[PDB]
Amino acid sequence: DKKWLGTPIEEMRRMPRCGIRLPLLRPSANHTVTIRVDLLRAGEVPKPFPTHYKDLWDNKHVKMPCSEQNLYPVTAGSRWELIQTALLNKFTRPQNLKDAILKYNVAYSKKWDFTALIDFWDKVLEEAEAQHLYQSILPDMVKIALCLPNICTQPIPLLAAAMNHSITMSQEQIASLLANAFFCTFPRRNAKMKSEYSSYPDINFNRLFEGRSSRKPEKLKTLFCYFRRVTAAAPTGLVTFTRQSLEDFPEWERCEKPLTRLHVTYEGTIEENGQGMLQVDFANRFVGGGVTSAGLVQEEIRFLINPELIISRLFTEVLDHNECLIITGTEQYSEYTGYAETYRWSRSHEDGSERDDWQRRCTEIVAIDALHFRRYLDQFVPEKMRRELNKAYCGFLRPGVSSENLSAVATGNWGCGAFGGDARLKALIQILAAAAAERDVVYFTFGDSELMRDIYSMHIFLTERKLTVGDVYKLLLRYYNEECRNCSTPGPDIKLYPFIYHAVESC
Ligand SMILES: CCCCCCCCNc1nc2c(N)ncnc2n1[C@@H]1O[C@H](COP(=O)(O)OP(=O)(O)OC[C@H]2[NH2+]C[C@H](O)[C@@H]2O)[C@@H](O)[C@H]1O
Repeated sequence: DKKWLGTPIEEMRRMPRCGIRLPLLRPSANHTVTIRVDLLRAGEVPKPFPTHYKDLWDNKHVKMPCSEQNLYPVTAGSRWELIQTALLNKFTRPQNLKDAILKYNVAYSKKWDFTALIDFWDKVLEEAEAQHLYQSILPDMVKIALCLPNICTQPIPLLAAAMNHSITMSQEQIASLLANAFFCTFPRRNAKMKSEYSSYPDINFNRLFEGRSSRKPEKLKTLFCYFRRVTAAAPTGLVTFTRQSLEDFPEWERCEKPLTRLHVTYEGTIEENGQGMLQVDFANRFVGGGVTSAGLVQEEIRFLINPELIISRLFTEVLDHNECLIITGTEQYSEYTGYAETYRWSRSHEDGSERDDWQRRCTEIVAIDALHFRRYLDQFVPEKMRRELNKAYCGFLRPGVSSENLSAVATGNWGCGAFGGDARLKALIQILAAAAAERDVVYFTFGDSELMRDIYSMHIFLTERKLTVGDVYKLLLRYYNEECRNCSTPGPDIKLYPFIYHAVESC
């Protein structure tokens, strides 16, 4: 049994070498840029634009902690002044940090549990580690947090439902915002019964501090690795966050495009072995999943090792069936082993990725959320197959870019862990989406050698027989009709790939 099958990975397209020449970075109606584009220079910390803080406190922008409209009933007082007073105290014990955060979150005094924070500090860290945390890391995090109005001078628009919009901000700007999120300073993002931001993911880090899960220390180690690095030396690059909503979806049954190339392998991971490729994040509709709470699978691990991803939660509304989020430029700061209960922070990572002409690391991640299936047969219903095709296709498609300038898609068992999908069906769905979007596929089966062989055999069978995307989708519709629709038992009598082979061969 070979470690990989299909097209050699060397034959696949990769960034930035496959990339078209970037246009000049400029703000426009569909592109927010929070730095001085005229002053952007390699190895220099970007200058925020505008020079001085400008506030927008409304339903289309982020509500900044430093806003003069961020008030707290005392008579109205200034929450930002309160944050400053609370955080500029010295911490020598974890209760100090609890008490600090709670001074400007009084309504949550009884609801927010800090057991994981207290245990990390007192019961996991060695004396010298804790001392480095409270004497150096935390005070530095406080200072970049409180620099917010000097760093994030431009209002940040919400990437709201149905918007086709990008935000390009500096890694420094992201570091300052994430320090705020750590100290739980973002207003209107806390109430269980909130309305305005009920359609947005959590941003404040309070649920990282609750409970006694053995994985919280590992999450905190991964994040403090990030925070120690970005507060000790300011990062110099940019990161772009793009919401993409597609209106026109293919008529899959009539699609005449042929399948594209496949490399499939049971070794390697998306994040290590997909350099220069469109990397898939197996997302929740609320991007980043439980990264700021208990979650610790594929999405949350990526969000932790590349923490600049987390800030997407500040401004990215829940994804609808036709939408995705594309993040370009995030930097890897940590290495890890395992997942969930076996997840461990391994060590600090020195990202060696090149930067593009906008000083973004050459790393493009798309968050596409699969459906969470409670019953196995649910996923074969045509509207659910069509839904998955269209989600993957929106994630893969780059309107107005030629195929020769599209990197391969680096993906894997999307939706087939926590979300209960079938890997063989999802693989074919992704192969069809990629084909329609004119991209090759690099599939990581994550240890499953038999799945690698099965995907390869099917793809080569379909390719050799010259079946189009439409031809293959029609075969999915036949499997649903003959084996799933009138099936009363929990599983179908015949499996999908055997069915396809028999259906094609016998005609
Ligand atoms: C193989 C079965 C057990 C492994 C589970 C470990 C979690 C990580 N999975 C993972 N990391 C990968 C990587 N580095 N490169 C390539 N493939 C990777 N995988 C594979 O992906 C499958 C699905 O992972 P999962 O995270 O459960 O994805 P979804 O089923 O889409 O779950 C979505 C929800 N999870 C959190 C997110 O926010 C959503 O709420 C896994 O089985 C595993 O083969």
